[PDB]
Amino acid sequence: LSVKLRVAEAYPEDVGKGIVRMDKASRAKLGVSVGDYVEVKKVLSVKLRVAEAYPEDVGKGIVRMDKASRAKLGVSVGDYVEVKKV
Repeated sequence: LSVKLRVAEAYPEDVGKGIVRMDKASRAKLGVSVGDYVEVKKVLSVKLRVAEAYPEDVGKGIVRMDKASRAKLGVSVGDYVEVKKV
C-alpha cells in the first residue's frame, strides 16, 4: 500500500502543478490512477496528484516533484520518500 521512491527534480513544465511523476510499476503497487492523490512523506507529509513518468525515468524507482514539495518535506534530491494512496 506504500512504496519508497527516490526524489528527483520536476521538469520545468511541471513546476507548480502539485504533481508527482511515477512509473506504472509504482502506480500498480499503490493501486492509483493518474490524477489520484497520494501522500508523500519523510517526516512531514504532502498530498500530490499522480502523473505518468517520462520514458527516460521508467524503471529508475524515482518520483519527480518540484521544489515547493521538497521544501515542505525537508527532502533533498536522491533521498527516499514514502508514497501512499490517499
